Amino acid sequence: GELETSDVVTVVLGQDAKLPCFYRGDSGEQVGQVAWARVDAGEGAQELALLHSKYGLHVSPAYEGRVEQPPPPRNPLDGSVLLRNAVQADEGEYECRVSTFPAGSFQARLRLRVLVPPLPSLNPGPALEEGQGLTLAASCTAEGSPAPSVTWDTEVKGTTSSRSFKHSRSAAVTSEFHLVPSRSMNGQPLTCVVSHPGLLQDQRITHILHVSHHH
Amino acid sequence: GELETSDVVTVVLGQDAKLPCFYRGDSGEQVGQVAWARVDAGEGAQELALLHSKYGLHVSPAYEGRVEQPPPPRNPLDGSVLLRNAVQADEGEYECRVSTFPAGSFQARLRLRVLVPPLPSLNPGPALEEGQGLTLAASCTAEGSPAPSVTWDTEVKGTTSSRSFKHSRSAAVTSEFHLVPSRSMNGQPLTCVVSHPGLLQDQRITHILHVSHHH
Repeated sequence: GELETSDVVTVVLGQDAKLPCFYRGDSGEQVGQVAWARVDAGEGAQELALLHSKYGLHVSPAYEGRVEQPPPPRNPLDGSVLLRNAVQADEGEYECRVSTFPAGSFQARLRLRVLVPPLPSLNPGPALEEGQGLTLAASCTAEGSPAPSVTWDTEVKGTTSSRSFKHSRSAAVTSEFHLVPSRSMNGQPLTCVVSHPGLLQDQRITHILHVSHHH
Repeated sequence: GELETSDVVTVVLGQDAKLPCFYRGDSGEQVGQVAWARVDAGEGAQELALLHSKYGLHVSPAYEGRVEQPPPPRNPLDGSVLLRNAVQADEGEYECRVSTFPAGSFQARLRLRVLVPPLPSLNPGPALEEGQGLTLAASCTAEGSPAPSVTWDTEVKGTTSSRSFKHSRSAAVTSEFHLVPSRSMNGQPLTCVVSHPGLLQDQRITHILHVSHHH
């Protein structure tokens, strides 16, 4: 008669997170009350909600109006809750404590993973003239968690370098195309293609290159 | 509508400890379930018992047959328990968590103090002869928690020194009487009088001094 729960739950930003906690008990045992706390290492523990065999769900003031029980019918032995509109601030571990009879109490943890897709930018390099050698065409910047994958799709010949800075809860990566300007390159599209887990369609933003004759 | 509890409970060894936890709620609020854990700093937390609005008291396997609810009638809002036969191993702090509606949950701590009275010994010094100068009459040793207070009650003239070693959970104190032997001191009682908080009658054990003539 043990305690079923997920190992790590994954949502994309803005989706509702369903936190699993179902005590798969046999014919002679009931649950008394299920408490959901947030394992906060050093930031105390942040109580989400507790739900009681009789008196229902009491959602905590912090998550007031954010937590609710899954639509019925629900097994009376199930203490799962839904965290509405998941946000980056919710990443981390969560304790599901349950008190059962005649078994005793149990607890299970789970880690919640919030994917945040990027909102990329492209920024053109200097005015490109048919004269000069290797220079900046454009650079393309995407921050998200996990770190997005930024590449270039184009016809023209060129070299890239990139950088990838880990920030507190995400990672910004930037890439940049380099090329020797050629008038043959004018009006030709250079497009930046970013990919992310939280993105079912890879994002693509396009720059139309310009080059002028040596003057 | 707050949560009444004692600040620190005190029992003498072998007595039953009553741990107070009574939610003095007003007309619109009930308790769902009350959990008693032991605040164990680094030794996890040792769950005592939890008692549920419907399903009763579930006492934890560690304290199996040691914990029970106070004789009825008991206010249904009261979660107090009795720890039967208090022992030194029980000294420390205890968390009383309660889950209330529509209030929310509360918790209160208390520190349990177990007084252990001493079982003193007296050990005679060397054979005391009318000849010698300052020497050992006897020494008297008492260990308890808190540290007992050992003194001497007698007719004869003498000096004492004592030592007092703190041990892990108690303190042993020893005292010793000193005197210049005199035949006038033979058959005369030297008695060691120890006092303790956990002792309503001060303990007294008596030694009958001997001294023999220079030979």
